[PDB]
Amino acid sequence: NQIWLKVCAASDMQPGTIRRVNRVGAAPLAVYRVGDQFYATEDTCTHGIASLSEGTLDGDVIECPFHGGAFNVCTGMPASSPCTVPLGVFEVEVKEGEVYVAGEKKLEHHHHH
Ligand code: FES
Ligand code: NA
Repeated sequence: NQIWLKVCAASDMQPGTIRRVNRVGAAPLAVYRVGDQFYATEDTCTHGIASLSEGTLDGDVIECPFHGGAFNVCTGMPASSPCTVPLGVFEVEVKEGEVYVAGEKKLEHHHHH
């Protein structure tokens, strides 16, 4: 909502490509161009800690490079074994021809007694 991370020009991403987005002190994101639409998840495969931005898109499915598990990039839901834990999904907006991913940070929670 408030936090947006500038990735690159929309024209800098060919369809079927992934860009990794690093966040100082937080988990990296993967931004995917599927044809003419943009999606984002956590970059880190929930199964065995691989970088999904080093994988292969097959339409709207990201194939993990380590064990060939896979996720739907739109839903974050597992699409191939051995993946069982869904990815966090992040909103992506193109603003003035530039790709931004939501920082979906400001997750804030106090000590309960
Ligand atoms: S690390 Fe991704 S499928 Fe195992
Ligand atoms: Na495939």
